[PDB]
Amino acid sequence: VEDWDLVQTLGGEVQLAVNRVTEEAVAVKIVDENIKKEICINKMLNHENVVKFYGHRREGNIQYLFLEYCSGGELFDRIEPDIGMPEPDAQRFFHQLMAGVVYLHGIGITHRDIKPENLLLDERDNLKISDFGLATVFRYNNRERLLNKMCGTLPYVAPELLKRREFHAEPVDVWSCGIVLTAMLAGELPWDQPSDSCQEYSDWKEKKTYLNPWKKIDSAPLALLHKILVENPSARITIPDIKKDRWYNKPL
Ligand SMILES: c1ccc2c(-c3cnc4cnc(-c5cn[nH]c5)cn34)c[nH]c2c1
Repeated sequence: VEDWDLVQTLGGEVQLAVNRVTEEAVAVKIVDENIKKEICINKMLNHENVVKFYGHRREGNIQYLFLEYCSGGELFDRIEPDIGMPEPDAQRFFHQLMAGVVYLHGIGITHRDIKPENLLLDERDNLKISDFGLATVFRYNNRERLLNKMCGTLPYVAPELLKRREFHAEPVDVWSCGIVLTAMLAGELPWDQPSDSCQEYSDWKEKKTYLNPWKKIDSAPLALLHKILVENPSARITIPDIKKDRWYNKPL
């Protein structure tokens, strides 16, 4: 209830804010129904690996979202093109990515748009999941509801979403996570989209892993990926299973 400076715009606009009395820094979203849902979902969320939502003020027609500030920037910038990043660094971001994702699912919320751009790093380099503008509720009162709407980024998106009227929410999220894993370890994205028309996707389906980006990826990491980027969302590895994966538990 005290003045905030509005020092700079981080990323509708997002501008970093610092308190005059305390000097605490906050990320404030400036928005000039989707907004209402975003706030509604944020109220729900409390986790170390999910961005913290402080509050909202309705001013004029402008909506204010008070969110945790990540000095780290986005994970997107920690990947060198065509190289990615050290395997130890990737595993840790992935462990954190899984933690944030697991929490949302128990909570019954799916992000629906997981990408490096949406994964933020704090001062300690800890991963945070950012932006619930596309997020939705997939479990209420212990009953699941199938999703039929299409949203996300095409490279990150699951194959089922493209070819099916209705799909499970959780499996779509795991696929996006796997793709993020691929980028961290390869520095490049496998296909423009997960389609038979796309040549790169077909090769992966054919198992031609002697080609980029698979060639860059180590065999242990790759084995996990084979399990994650499985076209049948029903046969796709689950998060509990990811934890049991050998690479996932490999000391690096
Ligand atoms: C450098 C440093 C911080 C950020 C951010 C940033 C830092 N903290 C937040 C919090 N929320 C957002 C955000 C929320 N919705 N859309 C973006 C972006 N942040 C985005 N891009 C950056 C580049």
